[PDB]
Parts: sequence; C-alpha cells; structure tokens
Amino acid sequence: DNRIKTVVILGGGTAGWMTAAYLGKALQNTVKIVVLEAPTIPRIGVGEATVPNLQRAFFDYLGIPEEEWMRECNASYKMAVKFINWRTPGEGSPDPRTLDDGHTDTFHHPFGLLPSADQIPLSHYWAAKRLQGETDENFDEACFADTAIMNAKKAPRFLDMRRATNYAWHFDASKVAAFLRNFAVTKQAVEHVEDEMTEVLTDERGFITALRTKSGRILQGDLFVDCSGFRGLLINKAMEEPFIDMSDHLLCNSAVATAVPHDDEKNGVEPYTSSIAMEAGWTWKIPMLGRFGSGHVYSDHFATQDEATLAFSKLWGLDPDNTEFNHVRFRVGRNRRAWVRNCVSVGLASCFVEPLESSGIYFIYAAIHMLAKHFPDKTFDKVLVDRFNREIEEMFDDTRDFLQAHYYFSPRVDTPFWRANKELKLADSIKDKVETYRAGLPVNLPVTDEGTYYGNFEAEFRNFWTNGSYYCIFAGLGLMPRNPLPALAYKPQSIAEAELLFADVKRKGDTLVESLPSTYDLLRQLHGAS
Amino acid sequence: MDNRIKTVVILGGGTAGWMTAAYLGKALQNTVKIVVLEAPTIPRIGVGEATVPNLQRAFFDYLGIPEEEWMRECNASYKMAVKFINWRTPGEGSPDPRTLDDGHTDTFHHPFGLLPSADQIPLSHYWAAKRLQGETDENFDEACFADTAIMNAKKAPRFLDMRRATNYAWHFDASKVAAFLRNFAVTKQAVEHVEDEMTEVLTDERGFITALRTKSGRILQGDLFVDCSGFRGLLINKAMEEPFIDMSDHLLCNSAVATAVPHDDEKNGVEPYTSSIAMEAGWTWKIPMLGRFGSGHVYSDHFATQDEATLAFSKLWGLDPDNTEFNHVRFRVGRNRRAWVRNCVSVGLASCFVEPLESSGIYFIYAAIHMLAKHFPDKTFDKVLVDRFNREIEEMFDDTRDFLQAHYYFSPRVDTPFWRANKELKLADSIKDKVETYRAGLPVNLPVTDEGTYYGNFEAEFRNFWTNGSYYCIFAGLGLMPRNPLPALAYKPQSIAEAELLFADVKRKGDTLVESLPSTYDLLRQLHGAS
Ligand SMILES: N[C@@H](Cc1c[nH]c2ccccc12)C(=O)O
Ligand SMILES: N[C@@H](Cc1c[nH]c2ccccc12)C(=O)O
Repeated sequence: DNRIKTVVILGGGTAGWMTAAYLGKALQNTVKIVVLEAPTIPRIGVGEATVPNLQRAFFDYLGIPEEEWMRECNASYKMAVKFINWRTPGEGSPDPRTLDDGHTDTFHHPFGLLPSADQIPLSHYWAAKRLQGETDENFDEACFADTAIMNAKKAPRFLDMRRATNYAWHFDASKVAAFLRNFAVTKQAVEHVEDEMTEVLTDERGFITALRTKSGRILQGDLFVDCSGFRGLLINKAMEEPFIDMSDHLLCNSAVATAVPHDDEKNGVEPYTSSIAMEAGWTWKIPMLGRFGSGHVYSDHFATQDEATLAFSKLWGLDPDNTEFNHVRFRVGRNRRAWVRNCVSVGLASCFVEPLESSGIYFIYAAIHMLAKHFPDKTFDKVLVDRFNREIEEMFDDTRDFLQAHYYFSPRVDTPFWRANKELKLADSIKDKVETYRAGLPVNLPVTDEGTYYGNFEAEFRNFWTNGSYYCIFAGLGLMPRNPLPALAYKPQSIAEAELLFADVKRKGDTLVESLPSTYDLLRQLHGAS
Repeated sequence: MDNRIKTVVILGGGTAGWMTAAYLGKALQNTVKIVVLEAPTIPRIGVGEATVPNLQRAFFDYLGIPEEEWMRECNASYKMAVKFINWRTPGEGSPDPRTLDDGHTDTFHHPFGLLPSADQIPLSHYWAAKRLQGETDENFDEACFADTAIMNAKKAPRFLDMRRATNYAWHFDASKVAAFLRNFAVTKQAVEHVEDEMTEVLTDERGFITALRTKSGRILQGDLFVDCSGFRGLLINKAMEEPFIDMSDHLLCNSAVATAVPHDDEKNGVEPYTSSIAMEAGWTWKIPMLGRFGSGHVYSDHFATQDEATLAFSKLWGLDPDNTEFNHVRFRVGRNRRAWVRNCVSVGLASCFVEPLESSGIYFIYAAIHMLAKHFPDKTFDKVLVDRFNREIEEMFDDTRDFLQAHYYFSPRVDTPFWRANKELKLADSIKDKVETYRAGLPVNLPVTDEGTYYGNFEAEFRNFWTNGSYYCIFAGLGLMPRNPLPALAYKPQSIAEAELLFADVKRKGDTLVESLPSTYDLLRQLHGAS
C-alpha cells in the first residue's frame, strides 16, 4: 500500500463538490476525502448552462436521478445556444435585427449529431443547395428540428416526461453545489471542514503536505485538488505554476451580471441559452422558472465597467442605480500545466474561457473524469501526470479556438471591439479546420451514433466539437464553403436521399411543435409551482 | 462552368486496379467513364492474401456483393487472428512452436474484436494487474479472448446454420478476387477494360497527365489518373517525379519467396487463422485456404541470400526445391512523399508497402479508395482536397509501420544478426510515446465504440485502427509488460470483482463454443460445396 490515503480539496462550489462526490464514487471509500470550504454568500441570483452528457456521465454515475437534483436547484432545460445580433451593427438589443435576405439575425447551436446520406453529413447537402442558389433556408432551420421547437418555446420532453429530443440544463450553481455537498457528506463520508486556509505547507521537493486553517487544525493529505478559483491558491500561489494569459485569442475579460425576475405566464420560458451581441462584448440570458440569469461579458480594454453597466442595464431596461450587480474580473487562459507534483487544479484554478458555449461545468467534469482515469499512488508517476496534462491542455485550447472563431468570423466592424477581434491571429489548429471547411470537407466528422456519443464520455471527449457545431457557428455567422463538396456533383442518388432527410427534419419539427408542452408548462409541473 | 471530372483512367489491374474500378463504379453513380489499362496477365500462384474484418461491410456490401458469393469464387477461408509462432525463442524455423522456460508453447495470438471493460478500464489492465501481482499464471490471449480457445480447437467463426459466433476476416486467392471484381466491373458497371501495354505518359505544361499512350495505338484521355501499377509507380514516381521515402530504417525485411502448398485438410483440419512462423532472417506466413495454404518467407536480403532464404523456406515445409514453383518478390518498403500529386492518385504498392505481418495490403487499398471517394475532386484539383487525402494516407501508413516495427523491436530474440539488427533501429516518436503510456499501465488507443459501430462505420475504425487490445496482444505476447499495474485499480476492489466476472465470461464462451461449433474444415466444405 503506497496508495493515496487522504485527498484534500481546497474550495467548495461546483468544482470542489463535484470533485468530492466523483472521487467518493470512483475511489470506492478506500480514500479519506476532505473539503475545506470557507463560509460564503452567493453573489447574485444567477444561472449557469451545461451540456447533454452531464446527467449520464456525472449524476447517473452517482445514482442521482435527474428530476431529484433539478427540483433542488430550480433547473430549466437547454436545447442550444441561440446567437442574437452577431452579424449586424449597433447597440445591444434582446430583439434580432434584420439581415439583407430578410432573415432575423439569429442562429442556433443545438445538440445531437446530424444524420448522413452516403456518409456525407446533411450540412453538406444544405451548403450545396445554398451555394448553388437552390435554397434560401438557413442552416439551423434546414438541418435541426430542434430549431422549430425552440422558436415555439416548446419543451424537450412531453408532459408525461417522455423524451422528445436532446437537451442540457440551466441551473443555479449555488444550489447544485449545496445539493452535492449534502450528497457527499451524508452518503459518501466526506469530511466538510468549514474554515479558511491560512497556510500551505510544502516539503523540500515542493510537494504539499498540509493546509493550515485559521482555527488551528492542520489538514494533512497526500493529493491536493485546487478548487479555489481564479486565485489558484495552491497551483499558482503555492506551487508557482505559471498561468498562460490568452487575451491574444479572446478579448473579453470581465462581466457584470444580475438575476432578472420575469413574467413566465406572459412571455413563456425559452428552452435555450441566449448570446445577445453587445458593442464591446455579449450578454448571456439563462432562463429558469420565475427569473433569468444574465451577464454582459465584455473587454475592459473597450468598455469601462461603468459603460458596460449602463449598456447592460439599458438592454434589459433596468434602473442602473437601483439594481444589484455582481462585477467579475475573469482570468482567461490556462495553467502551463494543470497538475504539478501532488497538486491537481480543477475549475477556475485550472483554466477558463467566457461562457459563450457553456464551458465551465464541462471543464470541471472532464478534469475529474481524467483525474480518476490517471489516479496516482504516492510515487506520482510523471507519465500519469503528463498524460492528464495533455488531455486538459488539448481540451482547453480546442475550445479556446472554437470560441475565437465566433469573433474572428463575425462580419461586424461597427466598434473598435469588433474590429480589434479581427487583428488577432487564429491558432494554427483552427486555421487548418477553417481551410478544411472552406474546401467543403467535413470538420471533425461524427463517427458514432448519438447513443454511444452521449453514452460514453470518452467518445464525446475525442470529438467534442463535431462537424455539426462548426457548421452552426461558421454558417450562422455567414462563413460558407468556397464551393459545394465536390463529390456531390457525381452523386445524384445521394442528393435525392438527402432530400428525404430534409423532409424528415421538417416533419419532426412540425409534429413536435404541435404535440409538445410549453417549457413554461413543463417547468410548472416539474417544480410543483402554484 | 462545368468542371466535373468526366473520365477516370486506372493504370494496372490486380486487386488494387479492380477494387478501385468497382468502388468508383458505385461511388460516382455512373456519372464518370472508368477506364482500366491492364497488360494481358499470365497466371500467378495463389500465394494467398489475408484481410481484416471490415472488408465485407466497407467494400463488398457496399457494392451489393454477397459474402458467400465472392468467397465461393475465390477459394476463401476464415481468419480469426494472426498467430505468432517462435517469435520469442531461438533456432531454425519450425512450423511447431518451441517450449518457453515456463513450459508454454511459444505462441501468442492477435485476434479481432474489442476487449470489454469494467469501470471504463479494459480487461487487459485487470489481467496485467493480476499477472504483475502474482495472482494469475494465465497468458494474456487465453485470459482475455475467447477466440484463442476457438482457434486452438480449429473451430469455425460461424455455425453450420451460418449464425455468427465471433469476429473474423478472410483468406483468399488474390488473383481470383481480381478476376471476380474485373467481371463485375466489366459486366455490371460498363468499365472499359483496355487490355494493352502502356508506352507513354502524356503530360501538359502544368505537369498534369493528359493521356496514356498504348502499344496498340490508343491515346487514353483522362481527367484523373489512378496509379495501380505496383512498386514501379509508373505514374506517381516516374511521370509525376514524386520521390519515394524508403523506410528500411524501421523495417529490415525487403524480400519474399512464396509458393502454394497442397494440404491434407481431412487429417489436419483447417486453421482459422494466419500464422507468422519466425525464421532466422525473417518470418514465414501460412494462409490456409481449401485444399492448400499460401506460404511466403519474408526476409532481408542483407541477412539471407535469395537462395539461402529459398532453401530455409523449403526446409520449413519439407518441400523439394527442384520440384517446387517459387515466386520471388523484391519489396519497396515505405511510402511516397505524397500519395496524390496533381491529377495522379497512387493506390496499392504504387503508393506504399509494408511486409504482410499484420495483413495491411488489401486494407491499404480499401482505405485509399474510401478516402479518394470522400475527397473526390473536380478538374480544379483543389489543393486542400489533395492535401487532406495525403495526410490520411501518410498517417495510416506510418501508424502501421510503427506497430509492425514493435513486433521486431520487442522480440527477445538475439540468436541471429537479423534479430539483433532490428533492435539497433530507432522507434519513431509516436510509437515510443505509446510504449511509455503502456509501461505506465495506462490504456493505448482506448476503444470508445462498441464493435457494431466500430465494424459498421469505416471512419470509426480508421480513427482507431490499432486499439489498446492490439497493443496488448503484441507487447504482452512478446513479453513487454507495464512497469506496474494501472494505479487506479488499487482503489477499486469492486471493479476488480466485476472484471473477475468478465474473465469468467471469456472462459464460458470459450468452453461452450468449442463444444458447439463445427470445424473450420466442415464449414468450408459446406460453404464451397466440396464433394
Ligand atoms: N459535444 C457537445 C457539442 C455541442 C453542441 N451544441 C452545444 C452548445 C453548447 C456547448 C456544446 C455544444 C454536445 O453534443 O453536447
Ligand atoms: N482494426 C483491426 C485491428 C486488428 C485486430 N487484430 C488484427 C489482426 C490483423 C490485422 C489487424 C487486426 C480490426 O479490428 O479488425
């Protein structure tokens, strides 16, 4: 037995309690787990978005039924990120402007995988017609039935809780953290130490030996997980790991946020996250029953905090001198190495991007998954540490690049912020993808059906942003292949087979818009709200 | 404004030419003219060729050709693995395995399929923990694949009622498959078969091929040229001047001598596997078919003269050299700098080649034609289409080159100059990195799909052709072990217990299928209708 005997987790919230609950299950009670969490007040009433795998990879793994946790954190349903005013100039508005072709300036980024004909994804048949002037229809409407469901504000489940389509979650992050704290402590023997850390003790080879607390207790441990946030109190402050600032890829570094109560009865509830474009950034809208979380992500180089606060407030018609705000300074980038010696960073302590495509919870889950996969013993085999690190850096940079493309290919040039994005360089990896996409080839072609993709985290992790996602953003923003996929010009039978798939999308969207409940109605039932 | 390719000309027949022609016959939906230029071919000995499981799904099903139909026309038999005999022990070649110092025969299998997992960890890792901690005496192949038991009994991968029992692939006479596909393409896809010799490759001011001149006087116009001319690469290397990258710094064998050996099936049964029988200056393949097996001694002509190698090959099988028909081949091992250049796409040996240690030949052809259809161009030859095709071929090839190198690099044999010379070669960075991952006890190329998807969708398998299970078969088979168990297993007593159920499953499937399956021989006699 040269095994890890105690794991000490610094920090609560989602990172700390997801780590704690996950390792509780994965390590089968053979290790003592400690969470050191200073007592704390949540800033807002705010919300957070997730991706489809969360129930299966995380909550199902812990034996936690979906509705149980959803009832304890006022969770709502998400079928996409919906992008608003990303192609057109001017002051932020919650309502879409009009493109030349007469379409609203909106595009959706839904979940699921596109169907193929003759091994060619439906996207490619749509781009063919579009480039050959045989359709005016937009990509999201043509290729995803879920677009029609979201436009109608219908739910992803019928009233009888039968599944209609793919989806993920909006929730109050404070409540999920509290739910998981309760689960960890009462079902998994986690020691919750409610105290502030006052010192990190390290031996001579630079391994952490214990955390000192203000009350005087010394929490010994063998492995330490830094879930302390942007301060990186173990990984950066104690281990002295450099952070790599990546503002040369993404300009937004700040947010001003609040919870907006909302007339659900009057407006319905939107089953999607919104990205509402602003002059020096964007604003998120994350609906839950009774209120929506919202924040204006911005670059402090192009808007002062006061300018942001005023434009944020104007967008929602809020009284700026009479609203509660949470002002956040983002650290954008990742550590040079996520895991150093016996210190593993998870969450904001590890790495961070603006929540433009719901990265936060997923980054946490992926690290925890990878830490269990590469779980060490006390020798801390350097190969295990390196392979963990490679996964995390590939994960992060891939998503960083993907986000950068949202800005780089926006056709907006109306403010210095929007023009400045285009003076940045795209990383080599995403420049290559764009070149592939421009030639009409697929990018990151899905090779599995949806059951396997969302059934096995390793399949999804290997191909997180699929061809369908690259089409959602590039074609939503107006970036098109130079010409159709050339193979299509030889495949008249395949083009016909694709027309059946297009008709399938129309029909499913039609029938489900008829049969589905409103998201409002589904939530009133799920949360028993009078 | 119409820049479509209208004519495809394929130089060369054989498997490469006729698979390319039949496949594009389907893929281009009769919108292109397809021309195959092939010299009148003299019969060759069916020295036998092995395959991998995807061939029926990806290639024959795709064309609407039933498995039994082509097999009955190609003297095909069944393959459940490659089996390595005497790769760990010294001495002259023998078909019979020598005895290791632990009393086992010197054999290890490389079967198909994907290993199951418990708690997301492959069964291999549970076997390795037990092996390293003195808790099992069983070899990796016997512990983790039921197919090992089935092969040891020479049972078939199907029941007589033709229900599938396990994974498998095919042994066939390569000439008969080319003849079969030629007939198909000529009679059902209107391919123009020009039976004639090429005398000149015509090129324009851009370096693009415009036509192939033939001895009879045809000038075969084309828009796209596929080079299936073999090792001489008459289009890709000679006309297009693309250099070939010799890779003898990773694999030493460069030669083969081969023959077909009539076989007493009744007495001996038929082995449902390819054998790789280690020799002093290389190895010898055994590829069973009905009534005979194809065999070939692969060797380096630096360590064995042709005559020396022929004599050793004859002695292995008890053949009389002056009553035996031999086929002699000098390989070109490695790949072109670029597989596709301008309007010339190389396929088969004209593109790249390794010795058939893990049955790569047909697989490389199929993979290239799949990728050609996917990247099919128009007359503008978008440089990005060309480049992405080349990237897939080079990655496919170097990955396999490296896997093959590991067979030799990790052989403990030191008894001849050949076996020692392999271990003075360097491992490429990619495979070194995998070995380091493996030695830490971590998975290598973890399977992320079930077999249905993996074998149902070529692109799934192409993204992960050599999975964790394959690396274990070769590394553990040769005796390279992790430095220590996967360390996560020290914390997972419940997962270890599930894996015990998985080891039980393997034993149960092996016990019950060996009792219930028919011999390979008997299933072959039923399939082929033998008297
Ligand atoms: N792998 C993600 C891709 C995805 C699609 N739409 C998204 C919106 C937000 C974030 C991720 C996504 C998934 O299928 O779930
Ligand atoms: N992807 C191949 C890998 C493989 C396993 N065993 C083999 C033996 C020979 C050649 C390839 C293989 C398959 O599963 O079919």
